[PDB]
Amino acid sequence: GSHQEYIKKVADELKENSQNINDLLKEVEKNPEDMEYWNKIYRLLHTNKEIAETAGFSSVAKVEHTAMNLVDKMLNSEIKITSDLIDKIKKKVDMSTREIDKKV
Repeated sequence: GSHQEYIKKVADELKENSQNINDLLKEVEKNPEDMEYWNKIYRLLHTNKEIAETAGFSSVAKVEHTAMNLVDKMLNSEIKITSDLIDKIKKKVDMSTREIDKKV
């Protein structure tokens, strides 16, 4: 039925969690080695990736998958959480909302 309307409602819900991630990135620059922030961001990237994939958004889910992979390795303690790690994620989270405001 109403594709543009469906996607527009889905869109706002995704941008809500993406903005939560942005806040948590500002928190995690103070506490990089802390897993609590990354644990939240990972689940927000996961939820929104599943919904965006099901709804068929521009590239939201693809850009959140690579963001997730960075957060994934940091949770696994594969790296020490670099400012370079956080730096990549910011541009992914930025781009995810750009792919949202495009499919609407």
